[PDB]
Amino acid sequence: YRTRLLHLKGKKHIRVHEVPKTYKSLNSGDVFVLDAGKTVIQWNGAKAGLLEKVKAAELLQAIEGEREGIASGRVVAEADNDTEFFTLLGDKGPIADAAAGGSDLEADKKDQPAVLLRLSDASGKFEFTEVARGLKVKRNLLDSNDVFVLYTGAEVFAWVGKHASVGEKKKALSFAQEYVQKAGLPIHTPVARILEGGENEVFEDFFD
Ligand SMILES: [Ca+2]
Ligand SMILES: [Ca+2]
Ligand SMILES: [Ca+2]
Ligand SMILES: [Cl-]
Repeated sequence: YRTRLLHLKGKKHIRVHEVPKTYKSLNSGDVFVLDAGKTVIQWNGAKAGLLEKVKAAELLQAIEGEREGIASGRVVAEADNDTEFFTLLGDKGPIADAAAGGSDLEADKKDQPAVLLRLSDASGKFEFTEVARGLKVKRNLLDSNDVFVLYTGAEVFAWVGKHASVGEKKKALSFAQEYVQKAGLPIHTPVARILEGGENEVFEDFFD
């Protein structure tokens, strides 16, 4: 499994990015989730905000629920200097302070990486179209008649509506993989194909 470091940040809402897997990505003002497959560790900065902790905790619960006991989750404080955390991280050193991470208020306003797209072959050809971005990605945009691709800031989901066409159902995953390339995201950005009606905890977690 490819271990990934996730960075959660904000004041009124929380956005998540994949950041380079090193202690240099950390900062004491935010919350990070180290996803090592069977081990998942939430790291709370000494100056982490309540909401950042809450949404990281929700991500852990969703990852746990979706991996069905294969993965265990654990929270550590920055002051704990958790040794398993830094071992899985692969390095250790001084942690940048909160100010070095930038303002949470600016992040709310400037950094909204979510993207929602629709894949539809209703016209007779495949059309792959951006529908909304940032905070305007709302669950009500999903339509059982088509396929939808959601980039959360940390993962790409290909959501297959129950009434998607035969072509939409077959090509859903490949359009979502192609999005990672054309959008210039990290090559190993996780991509998952999911069905309408599934638990889809991590996908559902994005909207609350
Ligand atoms: Ca913060
Ligand atoms: Ca359709
Ligand atoms: Ca949530
Ligand atoms: Cl601030």
